[PDB]
Amino acid sequence: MPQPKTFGELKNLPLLNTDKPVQALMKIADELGEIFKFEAPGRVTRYLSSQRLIKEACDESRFDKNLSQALKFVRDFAGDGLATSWTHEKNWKKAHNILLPSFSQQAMKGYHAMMVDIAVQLVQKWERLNADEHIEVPEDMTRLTLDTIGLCGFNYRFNSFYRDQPHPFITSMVRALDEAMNKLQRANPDDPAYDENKRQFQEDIKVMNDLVDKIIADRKASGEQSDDLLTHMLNGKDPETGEPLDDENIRYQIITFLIAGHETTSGLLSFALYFLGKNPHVLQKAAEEAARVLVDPVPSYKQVKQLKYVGMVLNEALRLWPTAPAFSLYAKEDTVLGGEYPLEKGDELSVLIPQLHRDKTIWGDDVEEFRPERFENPSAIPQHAFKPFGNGQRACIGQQFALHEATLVLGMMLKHFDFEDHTNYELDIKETLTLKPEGFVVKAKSKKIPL
Amino acid sequence: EMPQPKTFGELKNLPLLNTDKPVQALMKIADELGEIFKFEAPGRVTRYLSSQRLIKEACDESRFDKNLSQALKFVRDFAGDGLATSWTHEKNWKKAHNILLPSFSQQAMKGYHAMMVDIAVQLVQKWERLNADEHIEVPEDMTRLTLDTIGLCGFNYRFNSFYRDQPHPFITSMVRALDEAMNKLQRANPDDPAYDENKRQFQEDIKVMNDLVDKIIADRKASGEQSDDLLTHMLNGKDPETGEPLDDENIRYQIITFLIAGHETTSGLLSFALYFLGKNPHVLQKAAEEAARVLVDPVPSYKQVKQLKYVGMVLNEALRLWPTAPAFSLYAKEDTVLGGEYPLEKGDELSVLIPQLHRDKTIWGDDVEEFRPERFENPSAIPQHAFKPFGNGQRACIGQQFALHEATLVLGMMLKHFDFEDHTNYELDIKETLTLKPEGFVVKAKSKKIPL
Ligand code: HEM
Ligand code: HEM
Repeated sequence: MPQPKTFGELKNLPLLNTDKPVQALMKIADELGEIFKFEAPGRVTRYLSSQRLIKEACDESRFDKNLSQALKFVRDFAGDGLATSWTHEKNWKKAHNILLPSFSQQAMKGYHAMMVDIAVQLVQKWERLNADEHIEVPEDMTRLTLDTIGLCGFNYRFNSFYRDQPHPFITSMVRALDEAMNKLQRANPDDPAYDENKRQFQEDIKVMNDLVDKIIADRKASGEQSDDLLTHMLNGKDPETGEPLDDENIRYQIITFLIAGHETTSGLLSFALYFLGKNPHVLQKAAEEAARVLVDPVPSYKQVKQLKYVGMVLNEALRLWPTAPAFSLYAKEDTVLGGEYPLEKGDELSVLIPQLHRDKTIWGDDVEEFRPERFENPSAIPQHAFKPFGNGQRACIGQQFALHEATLVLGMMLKHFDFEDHTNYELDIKETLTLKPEGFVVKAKSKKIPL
Repeated sequence: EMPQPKTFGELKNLPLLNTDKPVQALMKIADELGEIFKFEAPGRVTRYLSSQRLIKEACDESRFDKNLSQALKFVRDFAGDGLATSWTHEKNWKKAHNILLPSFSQQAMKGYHAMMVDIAVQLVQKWERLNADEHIEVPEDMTRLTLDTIGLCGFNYRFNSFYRDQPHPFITSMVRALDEAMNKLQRANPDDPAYDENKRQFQEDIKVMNDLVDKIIADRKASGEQSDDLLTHMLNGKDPETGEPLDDENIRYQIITFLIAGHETTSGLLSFALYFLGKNPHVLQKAAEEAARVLVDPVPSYKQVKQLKYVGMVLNEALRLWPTAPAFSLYAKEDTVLGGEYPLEKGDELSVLIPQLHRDKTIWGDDVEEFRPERFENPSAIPQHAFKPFGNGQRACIGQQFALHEATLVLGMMLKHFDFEDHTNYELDIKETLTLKPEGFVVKAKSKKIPL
């Protein structure tokens, strides 16, 4: 098995002590090919980049989801919510079976009006800018995604478009996430220099718990029904066990939806806008469809489904820069990968999604080009070639939500504005637990079509 | 011989006005001493008038003209020779007055109505989107509304106050400049080194205001675009005599002036009206009934606002009790005798104590402290010069029709869309700056769930 340079006891870990480790790992995959071992003190994984090997890794009879160290640190505040649970934990399957119907394509009809509410706020914000002003794209997309998941998730208004400083919940959550990510690159975590970090982390957990627990207790005392995930979780019983989720787990799911959904979806929107700005022919076609389809003052659910080319633009953005760029698996039993590489029970694999998505044997030689027409016939894409939403029963439960949100909002953005890159921005991909184009800014020129 | 409260050696009457609520203190002195009293401080002197009898003489423009109070003189450092801080004799006063009058008529409000609705909808949506425990800071939100409305109607510029915690830098500088000008009134040793930073900041703030407004004027002139705003009217309007428009510098001073003169007075009014409606359930029910009956469309039309008669009366009664620009100052143009009793010399100052005028029991009856909008039901029955919240004559508020159209629209919409409750049992605290407002007034709104 190929492997990058080791540095004594540190092994390969110094190669990930960099602001952009996924990008560095893509460069290693370029050098070493479809599979390479990566060792850190007390752990080992194997990074996979080819569809050939990844299709085996996605065999659920042979491999199951592993909790990466990142996910283990996020569990300190996401608990046994869906994303940070082992498949064999009772609350994983229970929450999965209760929630799956609230996340179907059908269920998006019920969330659509709340998604529209926030999308209109975003458009109105941009319509109201003066000639001298510009848009901070990822910052505004994140205000939108957070507010949308707040409203659809538990009928709560963070009111991000009314503030300079976010709602305290948002500040704590973002800072909690940031700390969990920082712990991955922290060699002496019990050194006194991290006492303040630990104190702040605990304060932030309490801020998130107190708000979400209060909203759950308020809802239960009032008896009111809403079109939100909270109502579904309070009323739902798991078909298998016959049991509903307990209040603590419900809190963890709410926190989980916010964490799992906000930056991934924000990143996607930002990357799509960036690529449209770089590809005028693609832009013209997307904007033509938006104008033809979105004939009403606000989009209907059905109209969003008819934005086919906008959908293709978003898939092509996820091809190039899948915003949750890696997931981790373990071997359920001893097995041989690719007819060549023996693995033992418990051995870890890591899927490098951006590298999968550039497999020339699948996509052709033009893998760096932005061409949404690649997705024109989706039944022609081989199985396990395109995995921005992970795999199998542990795939993104929020896939339909994300894509409905992104299509709606991108359609509306294209219908209402022309966008200019006033700065000749050079793409800078910031890595947190997700990917986004840092510092991406534009100016909008309104088409003056009312809402 | 003129009443005067007790004097204390060189300090004169100044030890009796040791307060940041001088208008309220002066009302108590008027209660004791009556319709007219002299008030001396070291190095100044004026005569406070409280009766309609005397104030009607003071409002004789052949005998008295507007005086620039010390407050107005400090405001002139950044409002320049705009309308509010000019002497009636300054060439730019008469020139600007004649150019701008048609842009402020009742008829002209038809052209501003859509922009006023735009900001009013943003206010209503902000309140609709609050979570249940949240509350409203009334004067703060009313000021966001009035500032943004004058920005949009004045020079088609969006301060976007409902998108922010910290205001647009222009607003921050303007508010801080106003605050400094007010602070100078109570400053002994103004050239002490401890005020160097104040002076530096004041100059920075003037530059911030001038640079933005000058830029917007130059942008407008380069683009050639016409708008429904005061800036378009000032660029095109010509003085009949000279054939000239206002120059670019004066246009800037008028823009700064509209913001200063209009924002807090109108915001105060709205805030006082809401406060009084909360204290008078009978009156509230009647106002809200009219709002529901009149405002039958998803947004108000201009004609509907004109039909909000009782809402208009509520606002006039709020201006009766707490006129938000509470004083104006006059000087004697020539030697003259006031009220057949009090000789005045050329240049002598009078100050109209408007809240005290508005409590003249010989005019309004004994119930002057009650909030009764029905007092205004037949406005032809109110004696001349009895009700002056917008000042007097040619130097009266040019923005009167604007203010009242704004306030009526917004109060109608507020009553249509929400019930309000005072979750704190707030005690009225009337802060005095250049204007009056109910400081700290907070409420919770319960939506009626009527869409926009
Ligand atoms: C473009 C947007 C998004 C992308 C790219 C994305 C990607 C992913 C990926 C790759 C996984 C699997 C992770 C693993 O195997 O360890 C996942 C899981 C998950 N995602 Fe997303 N996601 C997106 C949006 C959302 C949204 C909007 C929500 C919720 C509203 C959400 C909720 C979840 C949840 C709950 C899981 C865990 C599911 C389970 O294991 O049962 N995601 N997502
Ligand atoms: C309830 C709201 C308002 C009240 C109570 C009010 C009151 C007054 C008063 C009492 C004066 C005379 C000051 C003096 O004699 O020294 C005045 C002048 C003025 N007001 Fe207002 N005002 C209001 C709203 C506005 C608005 C909205 C604007 C502009 C859009 C405005 C612009 C002016 C101007 C330019 C003057 C100076 C007029 C001149 O001397 O030629 N006011 N106002």
